[PDB]
Amino acid sequence: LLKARQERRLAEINREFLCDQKYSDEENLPEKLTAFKEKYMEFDLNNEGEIDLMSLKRMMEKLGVPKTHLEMKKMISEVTGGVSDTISYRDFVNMMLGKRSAVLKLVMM
Ligand SMILES: [Zn+2]
Ligand SMILES: [Zn+2]
Repeated sequence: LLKARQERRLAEINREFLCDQKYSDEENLPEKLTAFKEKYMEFDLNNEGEIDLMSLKRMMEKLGVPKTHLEMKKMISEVTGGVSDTISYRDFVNMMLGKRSAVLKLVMM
C-alpha cells in the first residue's frame, strides 16, 4: 500500500501543477498531468519517491533498451540540469513538457 501513498502525493502535486504559472500555456494540462503521473508511477521509485539510477536501470531492462552506467548518469543529469542525482516528478514533468528532447523522453515513446 506504498504505491497508493505514492499515487496520492503525485495526485496532490498535479493539483499544484494545474495552477503553476510555468505551465499555464499548456492545452489539456489535466490529461497531460494524468498521463505523466501514470508514467512516473511505472518506475520503481526510491524512497523519497524519485527515480534513481536503479529505477532507471530497471526501466531500461524492462523496455529492452541497452544503456551503460554513464549513459544513464547522463540521462538523469540532462533532465535535472546536473542539479541532482535523481529525477523528481517536477523534473519529469518539465522534461515531458519541454521542447528540448531528453534521451529519457525519447526512450519513453
Ligand atoms: Zn485550454
Ligand atoms: Zn481536458
